[PDB]
Amino acid sequence: LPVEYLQVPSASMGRDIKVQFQGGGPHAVYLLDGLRAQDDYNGWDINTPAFEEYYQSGLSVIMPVGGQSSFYTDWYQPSQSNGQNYTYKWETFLTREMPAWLQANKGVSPTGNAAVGLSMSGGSALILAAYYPQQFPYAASLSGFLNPSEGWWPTLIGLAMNDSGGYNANSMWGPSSDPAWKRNDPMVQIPRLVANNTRIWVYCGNGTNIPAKFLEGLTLRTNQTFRDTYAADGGRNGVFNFPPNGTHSWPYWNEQLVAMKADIQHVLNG
Repeated sequence: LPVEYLQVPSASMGRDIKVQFQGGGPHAVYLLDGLRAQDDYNGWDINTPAFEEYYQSGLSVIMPVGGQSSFYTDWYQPSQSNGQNYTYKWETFLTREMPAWLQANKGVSPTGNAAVGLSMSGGSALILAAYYPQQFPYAASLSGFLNPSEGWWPTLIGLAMNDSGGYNANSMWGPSSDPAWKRNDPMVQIPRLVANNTRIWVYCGNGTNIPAKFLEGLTLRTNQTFRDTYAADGGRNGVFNFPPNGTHSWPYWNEQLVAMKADIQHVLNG
């Protein structure tokens, strides 16, 4: 399997970002990592046969490495508490720096790709497509935070980020009253997804500091109001997968990635 590991400089973050890569076509599936993203390998490669599954799919596969608790967004400032000595700029990296590098050196097109995220990055994928539709006519969110700015979600996200390497949500998007929370809220940005005619794939499995069943109910509720709002707002290009058997884990996230392969091939290469 022709898998490569790349070192892609990021001017905005002042360091090189490692990227796992598999070629196979000009358009690419960007596979974004979960909350506890490591600096050696992307979770998709640690936990799943993703590369092998998309081998000879006509699609390249990109797996950026690093960015624990980053939400693949551009932060306001370095995380204040855990000694981060630079500012996260992952939206800048994914939409400008990395595509530029991959085009010049490998001929991967900066346009007409898929963004696929899970847990932390599920919402990120949708937000990337909302604001960069030419880069991402396709986005998948597998167990993502679909309404990060509302209700319990700013508190829970902040707690999760602290539990994942001590990162501070306030350094990311500000107090929950800051415009940045709504800017990066996929439900709030549904009208953009509808206007861009983004092909979206949303998965919400069963299963899983607060009782499991309270969390489930918040999650179910949020995922249904996203779904309802998408349809109400004129959305006609979504797939919504809520299987009872489905779980919030790599084996079912891989199940969804394999399930969506034909969908992506047809939208990107059809």
